[PDB]
Amino acid sequence: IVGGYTCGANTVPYQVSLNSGYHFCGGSLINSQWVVSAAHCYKSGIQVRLGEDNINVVEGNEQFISASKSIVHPSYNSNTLNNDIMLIKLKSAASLNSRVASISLPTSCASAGTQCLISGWGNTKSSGTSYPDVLKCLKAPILSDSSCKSAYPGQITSNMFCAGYLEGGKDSCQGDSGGPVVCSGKLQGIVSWGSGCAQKNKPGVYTKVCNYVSWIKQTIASN
Ligand SMILES: O[C@@H]1[C@@H](O)[C@@H](O)OC[C@H]1O
Ligand SMILES: O[C@@H]1[C@@H](O)[C@H](O)OC[C@H]1O
Ligand SMILES: [Ca+2]
Repeated sequence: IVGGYTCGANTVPYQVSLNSGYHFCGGSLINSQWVVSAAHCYKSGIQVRLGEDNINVVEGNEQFISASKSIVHPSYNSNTLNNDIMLIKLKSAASLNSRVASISLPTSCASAGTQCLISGWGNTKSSGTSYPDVLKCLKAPILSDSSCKSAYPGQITSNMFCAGYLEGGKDSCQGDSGGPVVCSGKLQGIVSWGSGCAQKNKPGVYTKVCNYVSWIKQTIASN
């Protein structure tokens, strides 16, 4: 997260860190046994880390649970990042409490202009590299489809939306991928891609979760 703020420990209780020896992506807890992330975060050997703030210090609210199964969206295209979504099942159910909690799936898509909360442990610099240890937050609006498509000609599908600031300076970034975009208490986006980070006229591009609720629900019901 570039241009954001320190969330505060466990203030984003659905935020998960995906760990393969090191943090490499975010994700979102959607029930006690399932995490939503970006398909481009797929790898083998994922441990899901819940209840994290400082990802380099054991502070006392962590739950570390290995993944039992990963399901990349059937139509994920790694070249275009269309359908950049995957589901991760935990080997055991997380213990849900105030600091570790699921986030609701949307019942409708969010409109341009809605303000959302974006969070992650990604890079905090737009020209340079500094990875934070504690969770960073950014409040950002969803952008219009016309400004999104004009920022990224030929690249925005119906499964994507832009959020952020066309002036630059505030964005998600590398290491935030897979994490949440939450708007009015619903998971509306997944951190997916962008050109650099926090660049002028290059806002963040997010997986449009509302398009996937039927796939998410049926997948969970059968796995
Ligand atoms: O985002 C672009 C993607 O849509 C495709 O065109 O491959 C090149 C990328 O820059
Ligand atoms: O019990 C585990 C604890 O040892 C670790 O510190 O955080 C994750 C928990 O699952
Ligand atoms: Ca920790």
